Amino acid sequence: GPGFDFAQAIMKKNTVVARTEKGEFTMLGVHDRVAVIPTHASVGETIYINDVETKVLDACALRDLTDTNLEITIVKLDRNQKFRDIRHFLPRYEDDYNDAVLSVHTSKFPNMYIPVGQVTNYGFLNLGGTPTHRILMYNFPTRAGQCGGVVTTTGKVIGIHVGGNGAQGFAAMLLHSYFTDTRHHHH
Ligand SMILES: *[C@@H](CC(=O)OCC)[C@H](C[C@@H]1CCNC1=O)NC(=O)[C@H](CC#C)n1cccc(NC(=O)c2cc(C)on2)c1=O
Ligand code: NA
Ligand code: NA
Ligand code: NA
Ligand code: NA
Ligand code: NA
Ligand code: NA
Ligand code: NA
Ligand code: NA
Ligand code: NA
Ligand code: NA
Repeated sequence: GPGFDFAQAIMKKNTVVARTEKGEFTMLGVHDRVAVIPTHASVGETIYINDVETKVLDACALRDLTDTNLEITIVKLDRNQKFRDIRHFLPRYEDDYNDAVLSVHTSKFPNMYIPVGQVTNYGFLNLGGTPTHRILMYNFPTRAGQCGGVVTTTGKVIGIHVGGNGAQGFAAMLLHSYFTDTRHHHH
């Protein structure tokens, strides 16, 4: 069976509704006041979290050493609540996965779970014309409004949903080394 119980506990405590100029996205909180959102959401200086306008204190659009989009943007928010630290649920390496759950938390869909089946390390994807790397694939007709959706197996948060074409769906990997504590001018 899919890990429905695990997906639920991640959604209860570590998701919020994020709204940018592009619209609403499920947003996974990872630790403290640090969360993720698809890069194509176009995060700016402020963002709405659960319909509350919130200062975006930092935003890092991840790219790899080939200078290629990874479709993950990490944000640091000015909010009073800390997110439960779930970094230990993150995969250390790239991997293929069995029988995963995709979970959405938006205004339209406050609590919804989609078993997407097997998830394979896809690698390169031309995402809406942007070369992208480190992509996970599932053969499932995901749909508009599900970007940012959290992809889990039991015990692991493996990525967030970033696109699809009516036949397959795609998530950007989440790796533990993206959120370890570490001087670097990054803007
Ligand atoms: C999520 C965006 C969203 O939720 O926005 C909230 C405001 C959707 C999810 C897609 C739509 C249909 N099925 C899905 O899983 N993302 C998109 O529509 C993305 C966003 C980006 C970038 N998008 C835009 C343009 C093209 C595509 N798809 C492809 O390029 C593609 C290539 C292959 C193979 O499969 N898809 C896309 O996902
Ligand atoms: Na909107
Ligand atoms: Na950051
Ligand atoms: Na680790
Ligand atoms: Na509504
Ligand atoms: Na192919
Ligand atoms: Na396109
Ligand atoms: Na929609
Ligand atoms: Na296909
Ligand atoms: Na750490
Ligand atoms: Na850590």
